[PDB]
Amino acid sequence: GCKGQDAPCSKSKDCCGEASMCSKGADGKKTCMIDKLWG
Repeated sequence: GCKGQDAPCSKSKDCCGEASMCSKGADGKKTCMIDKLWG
């Protein structure tokens, strides 16, 4: 399927949404950064 927001992923394709993108986190780890208009 596809992860959500702040979810740990490896590829942007993993992040769900219209044009979501997988990026880093804060403690080195990685997380998603969807653009859900709602939440």
